[PDB]
Amino acid sequence: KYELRRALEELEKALRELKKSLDELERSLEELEKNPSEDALVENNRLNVENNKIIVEVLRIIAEVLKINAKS
Amino acid sequence: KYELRRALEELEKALRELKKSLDELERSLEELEKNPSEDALVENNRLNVENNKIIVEVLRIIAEVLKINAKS
Amino acid sequence: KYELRRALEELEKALRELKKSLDELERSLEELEKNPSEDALVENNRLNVENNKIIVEVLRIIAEVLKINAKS
Repeated sequence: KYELRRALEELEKALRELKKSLDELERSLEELEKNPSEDALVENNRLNVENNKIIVEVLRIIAEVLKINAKS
Repeated sequence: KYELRRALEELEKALRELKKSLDELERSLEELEKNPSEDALVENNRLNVENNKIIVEVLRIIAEVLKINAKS
Repeated sequence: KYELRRALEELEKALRELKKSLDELERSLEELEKNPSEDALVENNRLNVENNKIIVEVLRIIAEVLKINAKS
């Protein structure tokens, strides 16, 4: 079952990165609301796109797990 | 199988919240495009971050379901 | 097992759309950082919301797969 175990471990790793990304995104939003500006908006958008990027990777891993389970 | 049932029910609940969040996000975007401004942009970013926040929660639940299925 | 196969095929299709959306989102971000403005920010937000929209659809499909596996 190592194929599945490895996939779930990679999922765990990606979710940890996703959480860190989300934390930074939320911090940026709080600062943006306090002191808004074009620069702060661009910064926040950057971090939002980065969060979406990791979400896409997490979804890829989940799809892989589902395919492993299906051939099983 | 209650562990799995409960997880899938929680998934359903989170997805409903996610849909409401997305609806509000889309409404905000439409208003932003009609009448853009720094304030409207900050508001839209707020709702986008909130949507990402719920997505992360949904992904957590999915990971839990996959772990339940794996020990099964 | 066609129910599951069809769901996984639909998942694959949605993930391909998600990747294209993400690529366009990243391109927009790069241009935004190079030449920022209110218009560019609105454009980037539009593409970010669109990416979230597809993510929600992908999560729906994943939930369906998990429900198929559960009744199985």
